[PDB]
Amino acid sequence: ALHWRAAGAATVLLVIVLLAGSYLAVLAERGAPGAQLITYPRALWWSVETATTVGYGDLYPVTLWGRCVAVVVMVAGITSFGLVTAALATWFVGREQ
Amino acid sequence: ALHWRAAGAATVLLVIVLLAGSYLAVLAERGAPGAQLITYPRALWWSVETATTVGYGDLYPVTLWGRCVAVVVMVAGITSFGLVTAALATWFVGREQ
Amino acid sequence: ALHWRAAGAATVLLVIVLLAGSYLAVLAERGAPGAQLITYPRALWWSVETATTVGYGDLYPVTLWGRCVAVVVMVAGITSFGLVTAALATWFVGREQ
Amino acid sequence: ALHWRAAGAATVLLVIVLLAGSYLAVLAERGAPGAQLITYPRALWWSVETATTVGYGDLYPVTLWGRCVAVVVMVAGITSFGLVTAALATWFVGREQ
Ligand SMILES: [K+]
Ligand SMILES: [K+]
Ligand SMILES: [K+]
Repeated sequence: ALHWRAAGAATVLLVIVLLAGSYLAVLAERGAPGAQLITYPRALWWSVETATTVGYGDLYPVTLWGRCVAVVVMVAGITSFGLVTAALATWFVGREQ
Repeated sequence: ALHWRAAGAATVLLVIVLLAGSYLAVLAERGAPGAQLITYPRALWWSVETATTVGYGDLYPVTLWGRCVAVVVMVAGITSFGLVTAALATWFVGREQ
Repeated sequence: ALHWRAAGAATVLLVIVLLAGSYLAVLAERGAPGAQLITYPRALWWSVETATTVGYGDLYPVTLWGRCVAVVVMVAGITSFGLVTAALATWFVGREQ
Repeated sequence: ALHWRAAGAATVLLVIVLLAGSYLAVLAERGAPGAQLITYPRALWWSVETATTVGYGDLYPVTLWGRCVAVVVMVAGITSFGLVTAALATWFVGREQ
């Protein structure tokens, strides 16, 4: 189909974004007055919180670039998740018959 | 129906996730350099904030596992709530006649 | 209509929740080891952040009850806003002709 | 069309809100007991976090007005993003034929 397949697949996109932003924000903060976004195994848990947009505050970028990577990893979530909602929004309309 | 019943019921699923993650993240952090996620009556209020994805920051996991439980209790919310939006999105289309 | 009127009106409901939770969480925290949720003009800005679910962390309840009021003022937002999305989701389908 | 064009365009609205709230919250906090919302290049990253509603906590307004600008820059996001979800919700229904 699409509405049901454009989603199940997109997520496989967000996950890339995560791992992508993770091992990129680090190399953007690793050397500077910034928080623990100086470790790959740390950026991960950050990508996730950011992507889910929960913002624990426990971690965040301070590097101009690191902040960019944040924005990206953000929409990725607001978006990657939106589709899943879209998918469901129609699969509830697919019961109009 | 479905669109209107697949929701009212799913929530009864998220609530399980809460209580589920609550009394699981604790036993994952209870003994370690981590925050108050060392008390069941505390993990709760955390499951909720996390699930609603508000991330007060007042509490969060530091245990690799405790972080997993977080992720889970997270989607549960982004999702459990999405349906409710889906439900409503169609119940507004159910006025096309 | 509905999809377009059930929303514009619901918000007038959330706003009540705000002012409602505001001047209720205070009288729940006002006298205790809790944060500034001890002032009505402060609970407001909290209801808002909470309702929008942004969780600055700058403020939060510590009173068991105050935490309840939080939950409420939370869904109110996840929900009150969901409808508005629902409304829009259909007003985009109302262009199928 | 609309559902697909009312979105791609709205965002160009939120971005204005950002830059708009950015260089406005500052001049509202710049001179007071408030956080770094005293620098334009700082308010930005705040508008974004706020707009995405992630609330890192790293920054927030304390000025009554600065708090207003927050609210605004908030809905702008909850809303500007909602449409995009709406758009997608229908573009999944546009496969009912
Ligand atoms: K959020
Ligand atoms: K948040
Ligand atoms: K926070």
